Amino acid sequence: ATFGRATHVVVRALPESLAQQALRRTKGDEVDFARAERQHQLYVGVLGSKLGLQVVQLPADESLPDCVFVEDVAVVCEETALITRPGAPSRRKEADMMKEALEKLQLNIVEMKDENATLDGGDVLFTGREFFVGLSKRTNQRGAEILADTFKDYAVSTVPVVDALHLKSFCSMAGPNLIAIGSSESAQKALKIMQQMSDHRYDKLTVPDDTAANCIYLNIPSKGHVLLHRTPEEYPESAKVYEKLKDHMLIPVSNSELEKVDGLLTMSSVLINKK
Repeated sequence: ATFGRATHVVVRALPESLAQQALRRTKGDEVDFARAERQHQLYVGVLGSKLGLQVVQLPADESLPDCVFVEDVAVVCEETALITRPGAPSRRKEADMMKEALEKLQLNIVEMKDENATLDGGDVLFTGREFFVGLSKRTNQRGAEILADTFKDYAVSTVPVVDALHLKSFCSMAGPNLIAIGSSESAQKALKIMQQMSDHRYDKLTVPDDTAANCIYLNIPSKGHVLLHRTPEEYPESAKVYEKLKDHMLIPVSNSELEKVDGLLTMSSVLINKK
Protein backbone atom coordinates (compact mmCIF):
# COMPACT_ATOMS: atom_id res chain seq x y z
CA ALA A 1 0.00 0.00 0.00
CA THR A 2 1.01 3.67 -0.17
CA PHE A 3 1.92 4.22 3.40
CA GLY A 4 -0.32 6.71 5.05
CA ARG A 5 -2.85 6.93 2.23
CA ALA A 6 -6.43 7.20 3.49
CA THR A 7 -9.77 8.02 1.90
CA HIS A 8 -12.13 7.85 4.90
CA VAL A 9 -11.97 8.58 8.61
CA VAL A 10 -14.20 7.58 11.51
CA VAL A 11 -14.51 10.05 14.40
CA ARG A 12 -16.97 10.29 17.30
CA ALA A 13 -18.51 13.23 19.10
CA LEU A 14 -17.60 14.10 22.67
CA PRO A 15 -20.17 13.26 25.37
CA GLU A 16 -20.77 15.82 28.07
CA SER A 17 -19.85 13.09 30.56
CA LEU A 18 -16.25 13.21 29.30
CA ALA A 19 -15.38 16.26 31.36
CA GLN A 20 -15.85 14.59 34.76
CA GLN A 21 -16.15 10.91 33.91
CA ALA A 22 -13.55 10.01 31.26
CA LEU A 23 -10.68 7.91 32.53
CA ARG A 24 -7.46 9.79 33.29
CA ARG A 25 -4.24 8.88 34.99
CA THR A 26 -3.46 12.47 36.16
CA LYS A 27 -6.11 14.29 38.24
CA GLY A 28 -5.01 17.69 36.91
CA ASP A 29 -6.72 20.76 35.49
CA GLU A 30 -10.39 20.40 34.86
CA VAL A 31 -11.53 19.90 31.28
CA ASP A 32 -13.03 22.96 29.57
CA PHE A 33 -15.67 21.03 27.74
CA ALA A 34 -16.72 23.74 25.26
CA ARG A 35 -13.07 24.24 24.35
CA ALA A 36 -12.61 20.43 23.96
CA GLU A 37 -15.51 20.44 21.56
CA ARG A 38 -13.94 23.26 19.54
CA GLN A 39 -10.59 21.46 19.42
CA HIS A 40 -12.37 18.33 18.16
CA GLN A 41 -14.23 20.38 15.54
CA LEU A 42 -10.99 21.85 14.21
CA TYR A 43 -9.36 18.36 14.16
CA VAL A 44 -12.25 16.92 12.15
CA GLY A 45 -12.17 19.99 9.91
CA VAL A 46 -8.53 19.38 9.07
CA LEU A 47 -9.16 15.73 8.19
CA GLY A 48 -12.35 16.24 6.23
CA SER A 49 -12.51 19.78 4.86
CA LYS A 50 -8.85 20.61 4.42
CA LEU A 51 -7.50 17.17 3.50
CA GLY A 52 -10.59 15.84 1.77
CA LEU A 53 -11.17 12.63 3.66
CA GLN A 54 -14.74 11.29 3.77
CA VAL A 55 -15.74 11.68 7.43
CA VAL A 56 -18.01 9.30 9.28
CA GLN A 57 -19.03 11.11 12.51
CA LEU A 58 -20.53 8.76 15.16
CA PRO A 59 -22.84 10.33 17.75
CA ALA A 60 -21.86 10.74 21.34
CA ASP A 61 -23.11 8.22 23.92
CA GLU A 62 -23.27 9.76 27.38
CA SER A 63 -22.86 6.31 28.98
CA LEU A 64 -19.41 6.01 27.27
CA PRO A 65 -17.43 9.03 28.55
CA ASP A 66 -14.34 8.12 26.47
CA CYS A 67 -16.27 7.43 23.23
CA VAL A 68 -14.45 10.22 21.32
CA PHE A 69 -11.32 8.05 21.40
CA VAL A 70 -12.21 5.78 18.50
CA GLU A 71 -8.63 4.65 17.88
CA ASP A 72 -8.71 2.29 20.84
CA VAL A 73 -11.65 0.19 19.60
CA ALA A 74 -10.51 -0.65 16.05
CA VAL A 75 -7.33 -1.37 14.11
CA VAL A 76 -7.79 -1.12 10.34
CA CYS A 77 -5.24 -2.50 7.90
CA GLU A 78 -6.06 -2.52 4.21
CA GLU A 79 -9.44 -4.17 3.82
CA THR A 80 -9.65 -5.70 7.26
CA ALA A 81 -10.81 -4.20 10.56
CA LEU A 82 -10.10 -5.71 13.94
CA ILE A 83 -12.77 -4.64 16.42
CA THR A 84 -10.84 -4.71 19.65
CA ARG A 85 -11.80 -5.65 23.19
CA PRO A 86 -10.56 -2.54 24.98
CA GLY A 87 -8.74 -2.96 28.26
CA ALA A 88 -11.00 -0.63 30.20
CA PRO A 89 -14.45 -2.17 30.95
CA SER A 90 -16.08 1.26 30.70
CA ARG A 91 -14.98 1.48 27.07
CA ARG A 92 -16.02 -1.95 25.79
CA LYS A 93 -19.45 -0.92 24.44
CA GLU A 94 -17.75 1.70 22.25
CA ALA A 95 -17.13 -1.26 19.95
CA ASP A 96 -20.86 -1.43 19.08
CA MET A 97 -21.13 1.69 16.94
CA MET A 98 -17.60 1.23 15.56
CA LYS A 99 -18.40 -2.26 14.29
CA GLU A 100 -21.49 -0.94 12.52
CA ALA A 101 -19.58 1.96 10.96
CA LEU A 102 -16.79 -0.30 9.67
CA GLU A 103 -19.32 -2.82 8.33
CA LYS A 104 -20.94 0.01 6.37
CA LEU A 105 -17.50 0.98 4.97
CA GLN A 106 -17.39 -2.57 3.52
CA LEU A 107 -14.40 -3.80 5.51
CA ASN A 108 -13.86 -7.42 6.46
CA ILE A 109 -14.63 -7.51 10.15
CA VAL A 110 -12.80 -9.57 12.78
CA GLU A 111 -14.04 -9.23 16.37
CA MET A 112 -11.82 -9.77 19.44
CA LYS A 113 -14.30 -11.90 21.36
CA ASP A 114 -11.90 -13.94 23.55
CA GLU A 115 -12.70 -12.90 27.10
CA ASN A 116 -9.09 -13.45 28.06
CA ALA A 117 -7.90 -10.90 25.47
CA THR A 118 -7.71 -7.15 25.64
CA LEU A 119 -6.22 -4.68 23.22
CA ASP A 120 -6.37 -0.91 22.86
CA GLY A 121 -5.62 0.38 19.38
CA GLY A 122 -3.50 3.09 20.97
CA ASP A 123 -0.98 0.34 21.83
CA VAL A 124 -0.57 -0.48 18.12
CA LEU A 125 2.19 1.13 15.99
CA PHE A 126 1.93 0.16 12.32
CA THR A 127 5.12 1.27 10.55
CA GLY A 128 4.17 0.33 6.99
CA ARG A 129 6.39 -2.72 7.23
CA GLU A 130 5.40 -4.38 10.54
CA PHE A 131 3.41 -3.88 13.73
CA PHE A 132 4.72 -3.12 17.22
CA VAL A 133 2.15 -3.81 19.92
CA GLY A 134 2.54 -2.46 23.41
CA LEU A 135 1.92 -4.81 26.30
CA SER A 136 0.38 -2.40 28.80
CA LYS A 137 -2.32 -2.31 31.48
CA ARG A 138 -4.73 -2.16 28.52
CA THR A 139 -3.29 -4.66 26.03
CA ASN A 140 -2.24 -8.22 26.85
CA GLN A 141 -0.31 -10.94 25.08
CA ARG A 142 -3.49 -12.71 23.91
CA GLY A 143 -4.75 -9.47 22.41
CA ALA A 144 -1.51 -9.07 20.55
CA GLU A 145 -1.72 -12.69 19.35
CA ILE A 146 -5.20 -12.11 17.96
CA LEU A 147 -3.93 -9.00 16.15
CA ALA A 148 -1.10 -11.07 14.64
CA ASP A 149 -3.54 -13.74 13.50
CA THR A 150 -5.79 -11.10 11.94
CA PHE A 151 -3.07 -9.33 9.96
CA LYS A 152 -1.01 -12.30 8.78
CA ASP A 153 0.72 -10.39 5.99
CA TYR A 154 2.72 -8.41 8.53
CA ALA A 155 5.12 -9.29 11.27
CA VAL A 156 3.95 -8.40 14.79
CA SER A 157 6.25 -7.97 17.78
CA THR A 158 5.51 -6.69 21.27
CA VAL A 159 7.14 -4.11 23.49
CA PRO A 160 6.60 -3.43 27.21
CA VAL A 161 4.73 -0.23 28.04
CA VAL A 162 5.61 0.51 31.64
CA ASP A 163 4.96 4.17 32.76
CA ALA A 164 2.53 5.41 30.07
CA LEU A 165 -1.01 4.52 29.08
CA HIS A 166 -0.18 3.26 25.61
CA LEU A 167 2.77 2.63 23.29
CA LYS A 168 1.69 5.64 21.25
CA SER A 169 1.63 7.85 24.32
CA PHE A 170 5.28 8.51 23.35
CA CYS A 171 5.63 7.57 19.65
CA SER A 172 3.89 7.58 16.27
CA MET A 173 4.79 7.42 12.57
CA ALA A 174 5.82 10.84 11.24
CA GLY A 175 6.55 9.58 7.69
CA PRO A 176 7.25 6.45 5.69
CA ASN A 177 10.38 5.42 7.48
CA LEU A 178 10.23 7.88 10.38
CA ILE A 179 9.24 7.10 13.97
CA ALA A 180 8.51 10.14 16.11
CA ILE A 181 9.73 9.35 19.63
CA GLY A 182 9.98 11.04 22.98
CA SER A 183 13.13 11.56 25.01
CA SER A 184 12.13 10.06 28.35
CA GLU A 185 13.96 7.11 29.82
CA SER A 186 10.93 4.93 29.13
CA ALA A 187 10.34 6.18 25.57
CA GLN A 188 13.98 5.60 24.66
CA LYS A 189 14.04 2.12 26.17
CA ALA A 190 10.91 1.21 24.13
CA LEU A 191 12.46 2.54 20.95
CA LYS A 192 15.61 0.52 21.44
CA ILE A 193 13.55 -2.62 21.96
CA MET A 194 11.50 -2.03 18.81
CA GLN A 195 14.65 -1.42 16.79
CA GLN A 196 16.41 -4.49 18.21
CA MET A 197 13.39 -6.65 17.13
CA SER A 198 13.37 -5.48 13.57
CA ASP A 199 15.73 -6.08 10.68
CA HIS A 200 14.58 -2.82 9.12
CA ARG A 201 16.44 0.42 9.95
CA TYR A 202 13.96 3.12 10.91
CA ASP A 203 14.78 6.82 11.09
CA LYS A 204 13.60 8.71 14.15
CA LEU A 205 12.21 12.16 14.85
CA THR A 206 13.11 12.79 18.49
CA VAL A 207 11.12 15.35 20.48
CA PRO A 208 11.63 16.53 24.08
CA ASP A 209 7.97 16.16 25.12
CA ASP A 210 6.86 12.53 24.99
CA THR A 211 3.25 13.27 24.28
CA ALA A 212 4.24 15.56 21.40
CA ALA A 213 5.68 12.44 19.72
CA ASN A 214 2.06 11.44 18.97
CA CYS A 215 1.30 12.85 15.50
CA ILE A 216 -0.68 11.85 12.40
CA TYR A 217 1.04 11.29 9.07
CA LEU A 218 -1.05 11.17 5.89
CA ASN A 219 -0.24 10.85 2.21
CA ILE A 220 -2.91 12.93 0.48
CA PRO A 221 -3.19 13.23 -3.35
CA SER A 222 -2.56 16.85 -4.43
CA LYS A 223 -0.90 17.69 -1.02
CA GLY A 224 1.73 15.03 -0.50
CA HIS A 225 3.29 14.16 2.80
CA VAL A 226 1.12 15.78 5.52
CA LEU A 227 1.79 15.80 9.27
CA LEU A 228 -0.63 16.87 12.01
CA HIS A 229 1.40 17.76 15.10
CA ARG A 230 1.04 19.56 18.44
CA THR A 231 1.17 23.32 18.45
CA PRO A 232 3.94 25.67 19.57
CA GLU A 233 1.55 27.07 22.17
CA GLU A 234 1.16 23.61 23.74
CA TYR A 235 4.68 22.19 23.30
CA PRO A 236 7.03 24.91 22.03
CA GLU A 237 10.22 22.87 22.23
CA SER A 238 8.73 19.95 20.33
CA ALA A 239 7.13 22.22 17.72
CA LYS A 240 10.60 23.52 16.88
CA VAL A 241 11.57 19.98 15.86
CA TYR A 242 8.49 19.50 13.66
CA GLU A 243 9.02 22.90 12.06
CA LYS A 244 12.33 21.77 10.57
CA LEU A 245 10.43 19.32 8.36
CA LYS A 246 10.41 21.21 5.05
CA ASP A 247 9.73 17.81 3.48
CA HIS A 248 6.17 17.75 4.93
CA MET A 249 3.08 19.90 4.80
CA LEU A 250 2.78 20.63 8.53
CA ILE A 251 -0.56 21.25 10.23
CA PRO A 252 -0.45 22.28 13.91
CA VAL A 253 -3.50 20.91 15.76
CA SER A 254 -4.49 21.91 19.30
CA ASN A 255 -5.34 19.10 21.69
CA SER A 256 -4.83 20.51 25.17
CA GLU A 257 -8.21 19.64 26.56
CA LEU A 258 -8.25 16.00 25.56
CA GLU A 259 -4.69 15.52 26.72
CA LYS A 260 -6.11 16.17 30.24
CA VAL A 261 -7.77 12.76 29.82
CA ASP A 262 -4.68 11.17 28.19
CA GLY A 263 -6.13 11.59 24.71
CA LEU A 264 -3.47 12.34 22.13
CA LEU A 265 -3.86 13.19 18.43
CA THR A 266 -4.06 9.65 17.10
CA MET A 267 -6.76 8.64 19.60
CA SER A 268 -9.55 10.68 17.97
CA SER A 269 -9.61 8.99 14.55
CA VAL A 270 -9.57 5.66 12.72
CA LEU A 271 -8.21 6.01 9.18
CA ILE A 272 -9.37 3.80 6.29
CA ASN A 273 -8.00 3.43 2.74
CA LYS A 274 -10.79 2.28 0.41
CA LYS A 275 -10.71 1.51 -3.25
